[PDB]
Amino acid sequence: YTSRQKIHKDKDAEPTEFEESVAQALFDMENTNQELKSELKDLYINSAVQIDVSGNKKAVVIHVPYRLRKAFRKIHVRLVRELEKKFSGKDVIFIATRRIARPPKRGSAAQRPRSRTLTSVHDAILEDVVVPAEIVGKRVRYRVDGSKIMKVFLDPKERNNTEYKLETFSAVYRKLSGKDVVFEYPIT
RNA sequence: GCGGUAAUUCCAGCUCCAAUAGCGUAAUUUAAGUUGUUGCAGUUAAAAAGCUCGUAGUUGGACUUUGGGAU
Ligand SMILES: [K+]
Ligand SMILES: [K+]
Ligand SMILES: [K+]
Ligand SMILES: [Mg+2]
Ligand SMILES: [Mg+2]
Ligand SMILES: [Mg+2]
Ligand SMILES: [Mg+2]
Ligand SMILES: [Mg+2]
Ligand SMILES: [Mg+2]
Ligand SMILES: [Mg+2]
Repeated sequence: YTSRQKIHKDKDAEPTEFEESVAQALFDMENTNQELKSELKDLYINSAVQIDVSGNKKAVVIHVPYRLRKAFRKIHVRLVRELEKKFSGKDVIFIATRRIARPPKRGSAAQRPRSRTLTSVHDAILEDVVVPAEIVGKRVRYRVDGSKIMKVFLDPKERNNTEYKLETFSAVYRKLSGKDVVFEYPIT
């Protein structure tokens, strides 16, 4: 089969050139690499986007089906390290696709699951962005000027894997939810 | 509170004071945060049932869409 099977855009939309490039990269990863050949046969991405994080640096965010989030997680590290070498120093982020439902209008009898609330989806996205790190604390500081800055504490165990991705995580989260977040490692 | 033999307080004279064609005397408001919703009290001044349960009544933790771009 072709690489088009690795990309499934919503409503069968036509992907851009970056989606095609990422799908091709995944296809060659499945084919050439034997260790990941078994895992990647039934894995496809919903969409792929590019976000700039700093001068002369950029990051690529890949959205994957919700039902395959566990499968992607169990192979996250190898896949990210293999894909990074192909984009010339661009970090790769996997975020499961989720739907946000607006609150029911006042007086309506419609009920919305709490998982579909904006806050729950934002928390899930924040949990997914720092993979493989695990969040161990959260602080929100309300500045005098009226701005909010959130501090997220990550487990030091994944320091070697996450330390260099902090700025990319901040930029990606800001783009995805418009929230200012900083990452720090507890001292101990 | 005055008056019991030196009475600014009674009975009078004089003088003086308040209001003034008005003034005195015999339900109700304010003052009253002395009925307190605003806004009172309950150790010793009046005051929390000997103790617990308990239906009416009153009261009841947190959580679900924020932000920027612009205009
Ligand atoms: K006498
Ligand atoms: K006398
Ligand atoms: K008198
Ligand atoms: Mg006399
Ligand atoms: Mg006289
Ligand atoms: Mg009293
Ligand atoms: Mg007594
Ligand atoms: Mg008493
Ligand atoms: Mg008693
Ligand atoms: Mg009784």
